[PDB]
Amino acid sequence: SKGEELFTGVVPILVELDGDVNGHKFSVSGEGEGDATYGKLTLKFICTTGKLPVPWPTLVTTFVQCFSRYPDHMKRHDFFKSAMPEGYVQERTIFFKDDGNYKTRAEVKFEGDTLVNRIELKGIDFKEDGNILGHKLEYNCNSHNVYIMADKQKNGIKVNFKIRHNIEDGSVQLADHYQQNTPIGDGPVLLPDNHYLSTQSALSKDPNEKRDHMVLLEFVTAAGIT
Repeated sequence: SKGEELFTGVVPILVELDGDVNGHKFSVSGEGEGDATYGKLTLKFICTTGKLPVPWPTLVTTFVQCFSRYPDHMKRHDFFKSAMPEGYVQERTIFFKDDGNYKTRAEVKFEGDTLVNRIELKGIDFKEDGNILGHKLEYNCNSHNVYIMADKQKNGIKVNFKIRHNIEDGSVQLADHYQQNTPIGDGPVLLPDNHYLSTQSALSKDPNEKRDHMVLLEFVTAAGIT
C-alpha cells in the first residue's frame, strides 16, 4: 500500500471545524500528532470563537482513522491509509437519543507532511435543556467498537457504531453513528472484509490554558479478523 508508508512514523495533525448547532455557531482548531505504529493520537483542541456550545465529548468522534493500528495480518483491510495522500471524504449522521442530531462532512488528506481533517458540522433539533445544549455530560469517553464494512457501490466503506456518553446524573446518552467514507483521489483503495476498530480515549485539561479547550489521548486498534 502506497498510503501505508506515510504512517510509519510520527505525523503532525491539524483539525479545523466550523459548526452550527441549533443556530449556535462556533469554530474549533486542533493540533497534535499521530503514531499509527502504536494506534496513538495526542491532540489539543481550542474553541476559537469563545465558549463551545455543546460538550467537548460529543465532538471527539468528529475530530482520522488512518491513525488506527492495523495488525500486519490485517494490512489489506486498511481503507483509511490506502486513500492517502489524496485522502477521503468522511460523512456522518450522529443521532443523539431523545435529542437532536449532528450531520458532518469532512475531508481528511495530507497538506505537505501534515495530516489535515477539515470538517463542517450542522446540528439540528436539539432540546434547549437537553443533555447536549444543557451541558449535562461528563468530561470523559467510554471505549467502543467501530464496525466497518465495504461499500463497493462507492469504492469506499460504511461504518456504524453506538457511542455512549456518560450523563452527570449517572445515566447514559446514546449517540448512534452512521458513517460513509469515499476516496478523493482516483488511485485504487483497499476495500475491507468486515472488521472493527477498538477505541479508548482519555480527556484532560491544560492547567495553563484559559480558552475553552480539550486535550485528548487516544488509542485505536483494528481487530475482528484472525
